[PDB]
Amino acid sequence: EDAELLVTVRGGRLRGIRLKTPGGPVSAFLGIPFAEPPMGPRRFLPPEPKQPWSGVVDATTFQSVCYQYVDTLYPGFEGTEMWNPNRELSEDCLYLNVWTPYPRPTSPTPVLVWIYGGGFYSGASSLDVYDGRFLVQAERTVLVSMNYRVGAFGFLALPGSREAPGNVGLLDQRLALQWVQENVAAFGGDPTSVTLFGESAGAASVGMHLLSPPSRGLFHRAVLQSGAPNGPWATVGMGEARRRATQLAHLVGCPNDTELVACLRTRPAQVLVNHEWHVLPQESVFRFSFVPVVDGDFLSDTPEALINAGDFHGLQVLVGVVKDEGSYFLVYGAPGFSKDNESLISRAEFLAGVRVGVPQVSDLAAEAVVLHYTDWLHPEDPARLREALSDVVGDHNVVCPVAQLAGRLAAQGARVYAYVFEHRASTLSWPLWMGVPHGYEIEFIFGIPLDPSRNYTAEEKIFAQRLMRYWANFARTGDPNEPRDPQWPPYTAGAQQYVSLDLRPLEVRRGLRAQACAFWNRFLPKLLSA
Amino acid sequence: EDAELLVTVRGGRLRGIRLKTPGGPVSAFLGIPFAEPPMGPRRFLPPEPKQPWSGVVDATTFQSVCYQYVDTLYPGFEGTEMWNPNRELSEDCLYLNVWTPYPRPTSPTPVLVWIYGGGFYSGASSLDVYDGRFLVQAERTVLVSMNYRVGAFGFLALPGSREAPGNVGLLDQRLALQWVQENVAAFGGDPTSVTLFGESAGAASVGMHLLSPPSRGLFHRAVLQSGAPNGPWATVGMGEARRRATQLAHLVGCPPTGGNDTELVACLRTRPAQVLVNHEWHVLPQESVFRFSFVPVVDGDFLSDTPEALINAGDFHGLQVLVGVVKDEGSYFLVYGAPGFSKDNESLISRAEFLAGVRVGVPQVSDLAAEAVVLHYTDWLHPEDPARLREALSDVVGDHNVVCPVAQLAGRLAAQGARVYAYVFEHRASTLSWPLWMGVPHGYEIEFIFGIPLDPSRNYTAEEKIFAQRLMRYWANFARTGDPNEPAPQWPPYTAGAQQYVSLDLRPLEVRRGLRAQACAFWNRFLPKLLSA
Ligand SMILES: *[C@@H]1O[C@H](CO[C@@H]2O[C@@H](C)[C@@H](O)[C@@H](O)[C@@H]2O)[C@@H](O[C@@H]2O[C@H](CO)[C@@H](O)[C@H](O)[C@H]2NC(C)=O)[C@H](O)[C@H]1NC(C)=O
Ligand SMILES: *[C@@H]1O[C@H](CO[C@@H]2O[C@@H](C)[C@@H](O)[C@@H](O)[C@@H]2O)[C@@H](O[C@@H]2O[C@H](CO)[C@@H](O)[C@H](O)[C@H]2NC(C)=O)[C@H](O)[C@H]1NC(C)=O
Ligand SMILES: NC(=O)c1cc[n+](COC[n+]2ccccc2/C=N/O)cc1
Ligand SMILES: NC(=O)c1cc[n+](COC[n+]2ccccc2/C=N/O)cc1
Ligand SMILES: *[C@@H]1O[C@H](CO)[C@@H](O)[C@H](O)[C@H]1NC(C)=O
Repeated sequence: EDAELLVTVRGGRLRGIRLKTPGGPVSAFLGIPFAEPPMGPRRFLPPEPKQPWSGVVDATTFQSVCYQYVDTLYPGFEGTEMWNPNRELSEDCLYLNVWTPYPRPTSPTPVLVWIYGGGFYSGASSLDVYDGRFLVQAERTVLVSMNYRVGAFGFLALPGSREAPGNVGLLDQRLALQWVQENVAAFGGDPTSVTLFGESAGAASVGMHLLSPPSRGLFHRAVLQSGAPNGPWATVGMGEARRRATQLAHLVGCPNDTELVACLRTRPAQVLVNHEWHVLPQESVFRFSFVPVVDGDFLSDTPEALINAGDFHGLQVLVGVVKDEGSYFLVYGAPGFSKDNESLISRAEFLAGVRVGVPQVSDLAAEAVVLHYTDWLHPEDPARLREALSDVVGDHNVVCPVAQLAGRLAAQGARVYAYVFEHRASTLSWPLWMGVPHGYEIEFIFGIPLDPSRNYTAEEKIFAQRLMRYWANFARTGDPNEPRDPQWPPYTAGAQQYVSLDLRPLEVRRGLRAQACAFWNRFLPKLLSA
Repeated sequence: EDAELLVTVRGGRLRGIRLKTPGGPVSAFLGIPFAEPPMGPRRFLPPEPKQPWSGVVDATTFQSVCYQYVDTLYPGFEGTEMWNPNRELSEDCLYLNVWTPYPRPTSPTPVLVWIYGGGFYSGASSLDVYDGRFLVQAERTVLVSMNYRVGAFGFLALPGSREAPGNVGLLDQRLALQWVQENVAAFGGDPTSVTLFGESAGAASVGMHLLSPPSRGLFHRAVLQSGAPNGPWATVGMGEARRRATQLAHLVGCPPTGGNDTELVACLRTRPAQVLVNHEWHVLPQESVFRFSFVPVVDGDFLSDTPEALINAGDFHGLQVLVGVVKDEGSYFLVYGAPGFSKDNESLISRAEFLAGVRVGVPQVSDLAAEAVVLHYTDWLHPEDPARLREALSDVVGDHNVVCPVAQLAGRLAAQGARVYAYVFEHRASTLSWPLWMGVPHGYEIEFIFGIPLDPSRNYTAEEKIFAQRLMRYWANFARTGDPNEPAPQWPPYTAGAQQYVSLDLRPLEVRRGLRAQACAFWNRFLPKLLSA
């Protein structure tokens, strides 16, 4: 019997499992209950701490995936299936995972806590691409990841009501962070060195924990990959949250908030999922029905206002983007786009694309977008149009919100490091024109190329190892840099320096699309106001 | 008496003078009356045709400059003085000039007619830089230029009134064009081949003759240099014209505001010209560079709609047009009020001074619109670099007032029938007295067009004499054929799509694309949607 796989946490005893890597074994504890199952009368409610159990919880395999839409755009395509549930769906899904060196550390080891993305409507901690074994073995941290409720189960809100208060998916994450504070030491982890990292809606979630005081005591550093709490998709106002909740009820045959939530609670989970997308105000890409709501509780103001007001002295943050943030999203409803052709679009398609990738803004606003992003010497060239619509979607949704966050944090006391991830994986199954798409730096950060059963090059493995070193350096010290040999300088509102991450050594550059982001961050708000 | 210097025109007999040029003799008839002096009761009225006369009028020197403000910014400085009146000021100023080859052409010769600029508040056909003797000698065209009233005398308008209808300085120009039709043949010119060219407000004036049906019949081709009738400074609406006219009258004691129009104008007419001039700049809405008190008014008469609308709505088949700009249209205007600018230093302005300049150079737009200008013209990787800020403010002023209005005119005309040729003038004259940072400023292509470097009293290089002869050749080629190309690299037409134009400098023609295309999309496409909403 292996005593390295036996662990007692406050609620009871756990039996973990030993995992293999090309670098030696790792201890893993998968499927640890951290909340009471949020089912029946507990749907839409805040998570309750998991009650103590007797006997041994079997933590040798991943647990169920929180109920969510399953992507059917390209059935069986690698590039989409890698994000789909790889366990059975269930509302009984609040479990977290711990990987730790083997044998377990006997001195406090810094903790990395992963929060998955998926637009707040999808995702799981069990995806192959989130496999913690390579990071833990290589950089000897403790790694934790949790499932949190998504879609209406996590974010349906009738503001004011006790029955559906909103943001419970965010509370799921906070409970898991509390859990870590109370129990990570039993695994060799150091609760005083906890670094949050997340991608897309996971990065948005990380920033929201930054801006919400009751979370802020639960971690010490923060990594934001390709997402930001101020992104225009990441939050919704109270009024609009009430309208969307109300339309879901009508769509599934339900009628006073108490009566409304009660009837919603009688419906099978799959029925809510089936209808969730039909509550969005217009046709779009990059917009999601149930998201964090600004209501004074979890978020006392908008993430924007909160970022501007904050004193961020003492904070170290790592943030960045992939080279082509917008391309992936275009195949989900921009006229003329497909992964299976060159997507060489017409000016009229571009024009229609813009109202899809920049939803719910005025005509005048859309015109301003077309002005900035048209090359008026080549207004109708298909290739340039495809690239320009990709820039529109990427800039609006990811790059410029991340740029705004980095500038305001650095200017208000934080130490910020910025990257652009520019390496196209040799194994990438999306077409060439998509470039380096959204989400394809994750497999490198988690060191998936080290898996021999996969087909990365020798150079991609050396690359993964570099990235894993930067990230773990940052978690340990607040500074990704390796000792002087080329150095990764802090990002500042003035010099705006960041580094390129690819097979070549670090290259220092200026401006996260500064010209484009002045448009979105400086001009466009003035316009919508006045 | 010498036969070549005697001509009979419909009004009576004229006597002229023989001019010496480097390349040989020219006949000039300077200071020909074409209107009754718009004096006393005739102030603010349309010009009356000059009554016939007996005996011989001596047309042997330039007549007086129309009453106008005289620039005092840099007194004695060449760069400003070259534009100031070089004859006495008078309201008696409605004379024109004809230069012709010596001896007088045997067969009908193409006519170039010149319309000076000066913001509609200044200018004169007698300026040295408009000396027609070199063009006529080199290219054997007939050259005509006229004086027309400026400032309040030309453009004060109380719309609807009989006593001050407005646009009379444009009517002065039309009368001169009518004069050319009826008389140019007596000088050996061809009234069926008449090409208007003007610079700045003269180019705006040329464009307005295009868009006013009674003018349009008096010429066949058009050349617009650094100016366009759709420029934001070039016209005013009826209500604002009246407001300005009314404020002017008030500021000089008329009446002892508004009231009967006839009484107000009669009181205006009793004021000395110099008094009107002294007060004319106090009627502008805000302080600005590039805005002028009395300019053409859109009132349904001379102009039946705004120049924009008329341009958009027009059929221009059978028309050839040559248009262009200088390399640095805006720089000249900045030393007249933009904070931090002077000809006598580097004008390395601050960010605060740049922002403040955007309001002066783009006057009377909302804060939202100003914000949008700052967005487009700031380099956000270098938001505070003084040199860059200087250059950008020059671009702002240049693009808004000259380049994008011309670009818009060029594109619509191409699209709607006309053959268009476009240039950018890029040579900085060896004699230029303005500082190096101003580059190639507004108006400094003119002296090459008129072949002034051939003047032996001036100290131009030999290459500049060659270059000036090239330019003269293009303009006259265009006037003869509607095509500036030698009937050497070719000058292609301008089109809304390929947007091709040539650079004019000491090097041979180079073909390039887009007249500040990115910048002008902002001014010509987006910004007007902002003003609606
Ligand atoms: C590139 O593909 C898009 C997407 O169309 C889909 O994928 C193709 C590979 C093919 O299998 C189509 O049948 C699919 O519908 C094309 O845009 C579509 O054009 C068809 C024309 O009948 C239209 O009915 C669809 O609505 C369009 N889809 C979208 C999303 O706009 C596009 O035409 C292709 N480019 C080409 C052919 O040059
Ligand atoms: C560059 O010059 C401007 C213009 O000022 C005049 O021209 C100078 C060459 C010199 O002769 C000055 O003495 C003149 O007054 C300067 O802007 C002026 O600055 C003064 C204060 O020092 C102020 O009172 C004026 O209003 C300013 N005028 C404008 C149009 O802004 C400018 O500061 C000079 N830049 C330098 C010297 O670096
Ligand atoms: N009917 C539904 O519940 C539903 C839910 C989610 N989506 C989103 O699927 C597309 N998508 C899938 C993966 C990543 C991004 C995107 C882009 N969305 O805009 C569609 C329908
Ligand atoms: N009548 C007036 O008071 C007056 C004052 C100022 N201005 C314009 O100021 C000079 N200026 C300003 C901008 C460009 C050129 C010039 C040169 N003028 O001759 C005109 C009239
Ligand atoms: C203005 O005064 C004149 C002069 O007596 C007179 O005809 C009338 O009162 C007014 N004229 C017009 C046209 O209104």
